[PDB]
Amino acid sequence: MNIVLMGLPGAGKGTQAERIVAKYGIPHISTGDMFRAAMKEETPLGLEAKSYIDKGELVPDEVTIGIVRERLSKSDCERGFLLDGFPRTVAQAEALEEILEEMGRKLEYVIHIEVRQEELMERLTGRRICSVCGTTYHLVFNPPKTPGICDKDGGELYQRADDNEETVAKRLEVNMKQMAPLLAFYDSKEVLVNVNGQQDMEKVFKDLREILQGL
Ligand SMILES: Nc1ncnc2c1ncn2[C@@H]1O[C@H](COP(=O)(O)OP(=O)(O)OP(=O)(O)OP(=O)(O)OP(=O)(O)OC[C@H]2O[C@@H](n3cnc4c(N)ncnc43)[C@H](O)[C@@H]2O)[C@@H](O)[C@H]1O
Ligand SMILES: [Ca+2]
Ligand SMILES: [Mg+2]
Ligand SMILES: [Zn+2]
Repeated sequence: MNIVLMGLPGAGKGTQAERIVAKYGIPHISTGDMFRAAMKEETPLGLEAKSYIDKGELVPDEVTIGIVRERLSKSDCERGFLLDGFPRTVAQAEALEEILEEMGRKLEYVIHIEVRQEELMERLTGRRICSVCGTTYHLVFNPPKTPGICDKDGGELYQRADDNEETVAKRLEVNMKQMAPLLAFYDSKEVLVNVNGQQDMEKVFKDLREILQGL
């Protein structure tokens, strides 16, 4: 189960990754989550990534390819893996193809989760995360019982630094410009599958399960 989840910022990649990883027991490899964890602890990966992440720009290829190479080399990826938000450039895609061909693997599906830009803007600006447990909420789409507070543990919710409207707009632009060529690269291999991300979370997952259960 060698899978990539691709989509504009906000499309639900992390939401579906958690589902796939829970059901199929394959590692969750999210470059965004890896950068963010590094930035929080101020490691040298974090420091180098931070300026790009704050600006809504893509971290440079070599760095990104590096953390993915290191991650794939671990023994938990022998049965499959879920790459969430990588690749994001055609250079990353070609690098990955090379890494996997040496590992005697190929990508089985690249899943493009499609959502209109107005709802993406709303998803990102309204997302809130628990500072205690990391549970994600949304102001309108899945609100806590008490505003600003986690249902599970009473912890105070926070907003990511890049989820403000200005930086969301830049993120959408930056990622949309990369997208057509990346889609084409995978469509030419005929491994690209498009899923309508405007469905509820379980119905999106059900559409993914209809293909992934074959692996
Ligand atoms: N390969 C690469 N190369 C270069 N640089 C890289 C890189 N990868 C990362 N980076 C750098 O790292 C930065 C951070 O990347 P990253 O952290 O990966 O951010 P992103 O791709 O912009 O998207 P998000 O995590 O914000 O969105 P998501 O699609 O995971 O949606 P989520 O499920 O959270 O959902 C969003 C919200 O919507 C809600 N939602 C989800 N599904 C649904 C649904 N079905 N209906 C309604 N609401 C839903 C959720 O509850 C939540 O509130 C990048 O901007 C870049 O600088
Ligand atoms: Ca919807
Ligand atoms: Mg994410
Ligand atoms: Zn919590």
